[PDB]
Amino acid sequence: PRKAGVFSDLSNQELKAVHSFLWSKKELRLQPSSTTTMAKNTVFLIEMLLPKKYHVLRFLDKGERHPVREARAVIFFGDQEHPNVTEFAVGPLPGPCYMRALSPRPGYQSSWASRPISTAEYALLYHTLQEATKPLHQFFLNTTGFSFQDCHDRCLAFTDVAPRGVASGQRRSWLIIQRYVEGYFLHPTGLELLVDHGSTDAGHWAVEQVWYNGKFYGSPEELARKYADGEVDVVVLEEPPLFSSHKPRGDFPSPIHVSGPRLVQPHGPRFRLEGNAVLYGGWSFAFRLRSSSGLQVLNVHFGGERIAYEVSVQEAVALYGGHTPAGMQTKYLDVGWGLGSVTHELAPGIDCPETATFLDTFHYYDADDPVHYPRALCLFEMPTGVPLRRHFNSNFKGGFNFYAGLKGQVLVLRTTSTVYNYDYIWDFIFYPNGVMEAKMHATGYVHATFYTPEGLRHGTRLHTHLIGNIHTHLVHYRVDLDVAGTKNSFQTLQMKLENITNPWSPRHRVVQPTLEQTQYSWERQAAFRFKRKLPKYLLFTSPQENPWGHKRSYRLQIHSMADQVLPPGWQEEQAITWARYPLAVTKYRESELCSSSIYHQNDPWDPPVVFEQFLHNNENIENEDLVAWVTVGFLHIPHSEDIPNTATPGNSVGFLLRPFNFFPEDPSLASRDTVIVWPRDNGPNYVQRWIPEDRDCSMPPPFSYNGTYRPV
Amino acid sequence: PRKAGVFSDLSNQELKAVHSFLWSKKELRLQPSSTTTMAKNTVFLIEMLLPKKYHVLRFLDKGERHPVREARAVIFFGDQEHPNVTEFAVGPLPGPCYMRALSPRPGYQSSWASRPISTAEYALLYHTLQEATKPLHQFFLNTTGFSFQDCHDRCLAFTDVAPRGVASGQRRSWLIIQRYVEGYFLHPTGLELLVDHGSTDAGHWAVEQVWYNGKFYGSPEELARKYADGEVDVVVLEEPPLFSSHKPRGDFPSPIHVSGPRLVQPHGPRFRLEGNAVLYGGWSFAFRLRSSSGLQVLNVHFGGERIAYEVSVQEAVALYGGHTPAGMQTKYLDVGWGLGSVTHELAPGIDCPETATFLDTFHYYDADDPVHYPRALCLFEMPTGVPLRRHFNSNFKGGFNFYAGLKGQVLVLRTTSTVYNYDYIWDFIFYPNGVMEAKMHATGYVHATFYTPEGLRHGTRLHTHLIGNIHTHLVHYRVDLDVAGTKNSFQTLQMKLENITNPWSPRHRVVQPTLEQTQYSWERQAAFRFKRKLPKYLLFTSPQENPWGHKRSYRLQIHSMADQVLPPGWQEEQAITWARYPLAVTKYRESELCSSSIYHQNDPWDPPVVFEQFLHNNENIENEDLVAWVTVGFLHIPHSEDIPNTATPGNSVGFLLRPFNFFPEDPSLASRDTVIVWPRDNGPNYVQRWIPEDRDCSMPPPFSYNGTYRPV
Ligand SMILES: *[C@@H]1O[C@H](CO)[C@@H](O[C@@H]2O[C@H](CO)[C@@H](O)[C@H](O)[C@H]2NC(C)=O)[C@H](O)[C@H]1NC(C)=O
Ligand SMILES: *[C@@H]1O[C@H](CO)[C@@H](O[C@@H]2O[C@H](CO)[C@@H](O)[C@H](O)[C@H]2NC(C)=O)[C@H](O)[C@H]1NC(C)=O
Ligand SMILES: *[C@@H]1O[C@H](CO)[C@@H](O[C@@H]2O[C@H](CO)[C@@H](O)[C@H](O)[C@H]2NC(C)=O)[C@H](O)[C@H]1NC(C)=O
Ligand SMILES: *[C@@H]1O[C@H](CO)[C@@H](O[C@@H]2O[C@H](CO)[C@@H](O)[C@H](O)[C@H]2NC(C)=O)[C@H](O)[C@H]1NC(C)=O
Ligand SMILES: *[C@@H]1O[C@H](CO)[C@@H](O)[C@H](O)[C@H]1NC(C)=O
Ligand SMILES: *[C@@H]1O[C@H](CO)[C@@H](O)[C@H](O)[C@H]1NC(C)=O
Ligand SMILES: [Ca+2]
Ligand SMILES: [Ca+2]
Ligand SMILES: [Ca+2]
Ligand SMILES: [Ca+2]
Ligand SMILES: [Cu+2]
Ligand SMILES: [Cu+2]
Repeated sequence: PRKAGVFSDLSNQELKAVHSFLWSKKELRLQPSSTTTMAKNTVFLIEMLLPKKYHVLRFLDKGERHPVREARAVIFFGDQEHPNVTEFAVGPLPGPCYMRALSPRPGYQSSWASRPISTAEYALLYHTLQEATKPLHQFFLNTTGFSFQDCHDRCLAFTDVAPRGVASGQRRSWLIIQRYVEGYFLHPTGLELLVDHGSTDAGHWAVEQVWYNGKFYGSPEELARKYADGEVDVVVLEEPPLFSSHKPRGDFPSPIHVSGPRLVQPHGPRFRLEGNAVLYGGWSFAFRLRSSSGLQVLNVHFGGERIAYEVSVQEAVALYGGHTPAGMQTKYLDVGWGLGSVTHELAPGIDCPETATFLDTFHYYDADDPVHYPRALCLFEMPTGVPLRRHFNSNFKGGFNFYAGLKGQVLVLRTTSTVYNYDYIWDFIFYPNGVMEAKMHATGYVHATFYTPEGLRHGTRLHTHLIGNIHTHLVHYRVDLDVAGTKNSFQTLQMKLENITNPWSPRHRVVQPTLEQTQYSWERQAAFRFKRKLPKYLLFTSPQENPWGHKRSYRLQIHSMADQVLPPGWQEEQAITWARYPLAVTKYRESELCSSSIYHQNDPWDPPVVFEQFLHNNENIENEDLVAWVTVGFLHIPHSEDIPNTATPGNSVGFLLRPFNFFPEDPSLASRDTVIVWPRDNGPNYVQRWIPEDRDCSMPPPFSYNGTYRPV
Repeated sequence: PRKAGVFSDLSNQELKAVHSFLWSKKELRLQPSSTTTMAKNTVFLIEMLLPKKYHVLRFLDKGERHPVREARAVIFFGDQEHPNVTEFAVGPLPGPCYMRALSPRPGYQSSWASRPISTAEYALLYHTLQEATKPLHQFFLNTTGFSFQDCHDRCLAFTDVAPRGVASGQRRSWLIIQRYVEGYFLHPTGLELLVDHGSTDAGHWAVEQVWYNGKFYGSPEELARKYADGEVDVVVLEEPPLFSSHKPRGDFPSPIHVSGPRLVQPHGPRFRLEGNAVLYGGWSFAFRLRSSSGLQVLNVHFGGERIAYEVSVQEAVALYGGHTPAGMQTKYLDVGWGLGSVTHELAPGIDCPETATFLDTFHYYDADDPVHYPRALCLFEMPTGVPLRRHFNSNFKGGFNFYAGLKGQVLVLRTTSTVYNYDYIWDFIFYPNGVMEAKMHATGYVHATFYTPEGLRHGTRLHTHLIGNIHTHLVHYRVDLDVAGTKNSFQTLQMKLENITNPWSPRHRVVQPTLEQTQYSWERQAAFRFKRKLPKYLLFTSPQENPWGHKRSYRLQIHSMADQVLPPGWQEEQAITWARYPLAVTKYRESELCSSSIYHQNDPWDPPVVFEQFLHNNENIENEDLVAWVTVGFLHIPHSEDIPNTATPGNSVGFLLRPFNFFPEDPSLASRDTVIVWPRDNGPNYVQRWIPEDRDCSMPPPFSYNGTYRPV
């Protein structure tokens, strides 16, 4: 509440303040993001710029002054001879006085082409594509029944892929032309266009290449002449619902006419929410939605003792192959698209339980004013349907000495990212026994292309005209564990057999397990590449010992199917060198807070952060502020079941943090939810309890869904 | 209901019938299992002996005669010159006429020593240990305050480990001496005794070796003389609750005085249960608790079409190291202990939801009569707290074209096994979109030994006098997939990069994913050892194609941390050669229905099934009845949090079966649970539905727990 305020995202008022401040500086010549020109200076992003960890810890632990509060302000400088992007620490909040230019990068010339694509830019792009396809109007109507001009009922739409070209400083986008219908992602026409939209005058932008149904055509006029002259082999496209729709069809042979079970919370939340500060049994932690990178949890304690200064989403990637130029061009990095800013409204009873506590926020990303995002996050406790622990202590003669068990519950902090086609559900999950989990579930629409037969060596035919392209999902977390404090060491444990004389039968031998430990002293020792077999136990230790002599530690357990995807060193792989390492441990530093950025998507050849560089000074990691970095992911080969959407079952990855000799015993023993039943020969067994059995009823508030996200 | 009866376990009546039948054969000279002698012929196990798959399929698919119903009857022949164990197909049911001797094994002499340990045998063992420790009475009272004689308030108890000796035909058990208190598993005295209980006359059994607090003593009298003469360095042992108890202690700094959310099912079960036959949306399947091996599902269909003839638990293993003779002796294989027969009563609201449908059964395992097991299984639908699918189709200008989502639900078929210290929760889980999952969660008490400092190279100090021994949990499943029918092939898919000229920029290159496939023609090709990297996509295919040209298939996705544990070929590893293979594919055969047995625990050197042998004829697996075999597991290094119990969070393994081009589109589209919200400028959005929004209340039946398991 009062403490966690340091970790809190910017209020509507705070965002408006920083905006007025920057607008008051007339020399910036700022214009709203909506202006219909690239030739413009604009404030593209504003978010809370976290203070130094040193000062934050002195405020939290040493009772010191509250650290100064600061905005990050990403300004696009389109309106000048040499356009660029610059970032700025605007502070203090409240009462802004300065804007301090952030992280200079000498040598680099391509900041302008590395920019994310804005709303305005898309608008202008829609203008280009309308002009340049003028010659193909007839072609469109004959092949698709749709068009870019007038169009009314049947409009052709497009999906830009990224990155945009073949080298740094390029902004040449492959656009996949589709029919704008329900779930338009699944309706490619077969046309693809390369548009150079590099210039700040949209008048110089041009369609530099055409691809149709397996063939390149140079220009639209050329495809038009060649079609008109019978030289283009074309494909003419087509109650019941669209295959691309979520509307039901088919019948289960055992049909279902009622709602399934739901959660009731008659006694209210058992966690205490206050601002961005949560308490839940042993747990205490803060959170934030960083507009740029996504969801975080900060200052995580269990039982008064710190475990993690920060756990946060760093980058989310989708790397594709293809038969078509667009399909082979696609390496999507979502932080270039505002992964934290596409946190669209959760639907009660669907996305989160009806009983969940829904939380709003504001994002200033490619916006004229701060934008209200309703139910951007939810927080809720749910039954797991599996008991946290249980034991049937039998007496092996017909009866029992006792049954004990603690019904399973968990607190879930959830948000989403829906950039375009895909919907990622982000989870941070807190068990009563000190285990924390991180999960990502993928759902929504797959990224897909027009079917030709050559495209089956890069994916799967999902429908008559639809190829689901092969791709890898990879996600990077930053896991700043501060186990029982700032200073830690990292160690790993393996089982190693020993071959020894049988001590009670000297003729024979005993080959058996033995607990082997490995210390790690330098960063590079703890950079585990995908070929390097990952040790079964990954422990981040405190020097303090538990009551039984063992180092107090937290274990990191990764759930993933990731492998190496791009060849190390090759081109666009420079943007995702974190993807070489399922685990990497660095020594903490203010210069290495993020493994990605908003610029990586459009200049992955020469990005402003290469995670590999973090390891270059190969620093000593004995008793230092350590940071774990985790890559989780999976190879997604589309299948017919992904139509209309990828389903979440089994489509999740993440990791667990588990206490390991951190607590003297099971820290969930504090829970009064436990139930022990004791045997009696005569009458009812003694159902021993510490909370009364409850069977109360309550009723959730009625369903509602706004679906809009505007300023306030 | 009428069909699934072929897969159904034996009724109380059926078990009684087979028993009377075998009792009527006077030449067997049978005695009840309770008789206080090993020198006895007894019926140790009776269970339903599944008919041949050929006949079962002709009954299910070809509309043929119902296959004859048969009991398996494991008889111990203790009362003869050469004791042995023999098994028998007793049938037909109803109206038994014969008992046909099962699976002869020429050459083998050690069937008697391979027997599971019975109640009676434990009784006799308690007699031996009381006699033989007579000299140590004083020692016990001085060190432990407890004893084996009179004892009343303070009785010493024991925990036998397995296997029992150093070669086949031995029955020499290391016993860990403990104080019989609440959670006695965690109270080792420091004494260990090797008892040869090989003879059928308990009068010949003898304590052949003693181990105390780091030293072997030959005999009890010798430890007694040496203690009495000041030569034995000993350790004297010790409101608040026992550390080994489930009773709460400690306080959360944010305390919790109310129950957390619970499931209500006001509209009843949405699945139809009839006998051992279940329907749930697309799903149809049967089940059984095989007393010997555990839970199975049989005849699994989705949408009328078969996917799996059988999915079943085959074996569950716990392989330990130790400082002490017992700790280094312990390789527990639970099927030797009646893994399916220790299915003790589920506690409503704890083990399964209050809203679950609880099912009883009967087991005849080491019993004088069939024994009623209340709530041995449960079946229930629960919300996952994650939507099966969802999408926010934005219009990227402040609003939305629609939100769609299907709230997440799942059907869980659950049982447990609690052999002794450990409690395994077995799950079979059915999602509405055709995904099925198999899960095992471990909880209950760890297997532990007396603390000496040498024991820290085989585990962890959990308490003053308690070492939690290092071990590996490994589980074997039999996964008889019959994907769209009996005949299948197995293939795997990988991503393989290609390096090609950039087709739209010939100066540059494109290094990108490409979908590679691998066919498998022989068994040995599909035996993946732990060093052999497992392909990301493991597909069992039908020849039939979907509407888009792709082979209809089900994908197997393993969730595990298993590695090779014992060296292939070395001794007791002969019992667990399935543990070499995270996946193995065999061609179906009536001689290879199980990868383990009830004999493996006590003769793992020369067991009656070696899974490796299944692969020896290396048969062709192109379009044949294939059987998948899966090993899942994890290295368990005990930690202080495992006290008093191992907690289930993150302590689970298993696998998913997912449709892969099996269905023309998402098979969950049949579900009327889906909700689509449509945008409107004026008033409320159109919340489009196919089941009415529901907010009904109901109340679960009040908590109860019997805790006994007797005949009826
Ligand atoms: C990025 O563009 C900004 C805006 O023009 C440049 O910053 C200005 O630089 C000139 C010096 O040539 C100063 O007179 C202004 O005071 C600066 N203003 C601000 C707000 O920064 C900046 O130099 C450009 N970056 C690069 C690398 O050239
Ligand atoms: C464990 O160690 C022993 C001793 O090195 C090995 O036993 C020897 O094995 C060879 C055959 O490989 C025999 O010729 C020797 O006679 C054996 N000696 C003894 C004393 O047993 C054994 O192979 C090793 N086992 C493992 C799994 O490493
Ligand atoms: C296991 O013990 C059984 C019981 O004695 C043996 O089965 C009997 O064998 C004799 C032949 O020596 C027959 O006369 C009996 O009719 C058999 N009875 C039954 C019920 O099987 C069996 O031979 C023993 N197994 C082995 C391998 O020796
Ligand atoms: C992809 O293939 C090309 C051609 O084999 C490789 O490019 C050559 O790389 C070497 C250096 O390793 C240069 O000397 C040649 O001039 C390059 N030729 C061309 C046409 O580019 C490239 O290294 C390969 N990349 C990968 C990741 O395998
Ligand atoms: C959504 O919220 C906006 C902003 O408060 C409000 O004006 C509008 O009426 C709401 N729309 C719906 C459909 O509830
Ligand atoms: C448990 O069930 C048995 C068998 O029906 C019954 O006799 C007994 O009264 C029940 N015990 C309890 C405590 O409910
Ligand atoms: Ca740290
Ligand atoms: Ca470094
Ligand atoms: Ca099969
Ligand atoms: Ca074979
Ligand atoms: Cu995907
Ligand atoms: Cu374990």
